[PDB]
Amino acid sequence: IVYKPVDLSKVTSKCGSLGNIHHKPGGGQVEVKSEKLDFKDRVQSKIGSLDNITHVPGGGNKKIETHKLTF
Amino acid sequence: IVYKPVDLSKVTSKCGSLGNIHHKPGGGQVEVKSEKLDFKDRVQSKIGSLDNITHVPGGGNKKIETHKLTF
Amino acid sequence: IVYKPVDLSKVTSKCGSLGNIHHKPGGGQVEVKSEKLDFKDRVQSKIGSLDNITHVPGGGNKKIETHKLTF
Amino acid sequence: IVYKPVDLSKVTSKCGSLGNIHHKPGGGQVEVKSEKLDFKDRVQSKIGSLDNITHVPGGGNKKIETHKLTF
Amino acid sequence: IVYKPVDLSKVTSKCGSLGNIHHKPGGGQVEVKSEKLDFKDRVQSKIGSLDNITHVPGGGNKKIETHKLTF
Amino acid sequence: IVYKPVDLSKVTSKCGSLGNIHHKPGGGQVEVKSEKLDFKDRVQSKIGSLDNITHVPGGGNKKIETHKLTF
Repeated sequence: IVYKPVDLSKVTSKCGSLGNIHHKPGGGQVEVKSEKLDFKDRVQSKIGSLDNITHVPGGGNKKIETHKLTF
Repeated sequence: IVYKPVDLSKVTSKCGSLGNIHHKPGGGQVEVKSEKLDFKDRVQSKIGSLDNITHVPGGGNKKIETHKLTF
Repeated sequence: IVYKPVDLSKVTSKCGSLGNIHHKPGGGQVEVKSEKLDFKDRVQSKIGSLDNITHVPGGGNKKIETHKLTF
Repeated sequence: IVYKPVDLSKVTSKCGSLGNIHHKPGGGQVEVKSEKLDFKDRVQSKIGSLDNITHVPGGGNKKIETHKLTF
Repeated sequence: IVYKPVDLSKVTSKCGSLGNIHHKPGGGQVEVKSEKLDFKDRVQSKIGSLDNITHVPGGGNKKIETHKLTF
Repeated sequence: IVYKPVDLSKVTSKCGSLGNIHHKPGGGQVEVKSEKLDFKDRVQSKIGSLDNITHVPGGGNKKIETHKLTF
């Protein structure tokens, strides 16, 4: 008996904001007035941002193998 | 017996905002009044943003193999 | 018996903001007034940010193998 | 002017396994063999239980009122 | 002017397995063989149970009122 | 002007295993063999339990009021 299995194999994930080119992405003009306002619960305001954001809870990678010989 | 399987294979995910070109994506002009407002529950206002965002909970990759020889 | 398995195999993840080019991303102009406001619960305001952010709770990588010979 | 509103009102939820009577709920006979099994991913077996279970993510209760007099 | 509204009202939910009587619900006889099985993904086997279970994500209760007098 | 509002009102939740009677709930007979098993990922086996369980992530209760008089 000869038993010579070969694995020469590749497993990949990419999860991304990637290889991107941003050239001169200039911001605007933003003006906010706000008078006599009442808030009675959770607030998460955001103004004039220009952000780049990535989360990736995923992207996970898994491999399983098994070999048996019985005589 | 001559057991010689070969795996020469690629398994891939790309999950993304990727390979993009953005050239001079200039912002606008934004003006906001707000007077005498009441909010009685959760708020998430957002103004004048110009953002890039990616989430990717997915993109996961899984492989299983099994080899048996019995005599 | 001649048991000579070969693994020459690669398992990879990339979870990221990566390979990116940002050329001259100039900020805008932002103005915010605020008069006589009440907040009665949690707030997280954010103004004029210009951020790069990556979390990556994921990206985890896992491999299992097993070999048996029985006579 | 005589502004005399009356609220004499009840707002209720019951979310439950409740007011129940269980009289002599006797268990059975359970027998399990298990030989030479393989599991390659998550397992949650359960045997011979006789349980009482309640979750209740709900049942939440909300009231809003408002009174104005303007002259 | 004599503004005298009366609310004398009940708003209720019951969401349940409730007010039940269970008298002598005796279990049976259960026997399970299992030989040489393979599982390659998630499993949740369950044997000989005799359970009582309630979920209730709902059952939520909401009330809004508003009163105005203007002169 | 005579502004004399009355609230005499009740807001309640019950989220529960409650008011229940369990009389002589006797357990069964449970037997488990297990031979030559493999588990290659997370397990949570449970045997012969006889439980009472309640979670209640819910049951939250909220009230808001507001009064104005303007002259």
